[PDB]
Amino acid sequence: LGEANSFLEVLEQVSHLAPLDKPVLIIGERGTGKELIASRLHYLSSRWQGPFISLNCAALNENLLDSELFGHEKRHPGRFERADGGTLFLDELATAPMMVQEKLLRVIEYGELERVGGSQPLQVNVRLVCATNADLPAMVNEGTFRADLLDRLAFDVVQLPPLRERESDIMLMAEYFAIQMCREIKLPLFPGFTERARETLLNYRWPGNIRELKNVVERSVYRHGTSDYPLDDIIIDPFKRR
Repeated sequence: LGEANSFLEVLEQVSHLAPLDKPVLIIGERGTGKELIASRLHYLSSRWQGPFISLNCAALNENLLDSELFGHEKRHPGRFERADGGTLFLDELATAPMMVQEKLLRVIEYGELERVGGSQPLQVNVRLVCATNADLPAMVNEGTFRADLLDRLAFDVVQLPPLRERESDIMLMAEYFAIQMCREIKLPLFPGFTERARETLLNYRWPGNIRELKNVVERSVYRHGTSDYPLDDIIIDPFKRR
């Protein structure tokens, strides 16, 4: 979400990339909306009526990631199969082991999964979107990411700006989230943010970006719990005994 110029530029970029069949790499921090951008690419493409499938590479160990992406065998179809005719979004790409990476490059270059057991190779037709916040070029240098894979995945790159670089959007989205929380708890009006609250909001780095902002603001509104005076206490850390 948001209206900072750097974010509008991302939306404009997405509008031009979506119609292509080429892979897209999204670089962004947690809570910047990577999967929502991936979804947007899908729905603005010619594949929009096909499936949108997502997988977080970081969540699974090596053998389970391999099975989940490429399938195993009557059969457990993998995510490439499930995304046939549509788009597959792979999050936390940097965590894919080197074996998975080489297999993925093959799927990209040849357009088919390999198969054992008398079964013919499975043909797939999938538009790929990946995301990470790693420095992939730095990983190539270290030997932890495949140069050949990154020589192909990154047809183009969509860089999502962290919230701390979109200070205009911080107060805009904070207001939006505060209003929704007021509705949820049945306060008549959002009474505003004090200048001390605004300083707290604008000074904080938001490592968790929009997701974190929404959480902080919702909690803060709930703890404040009144429309009679402006919200002064922004509860960044729920573990503090405030």
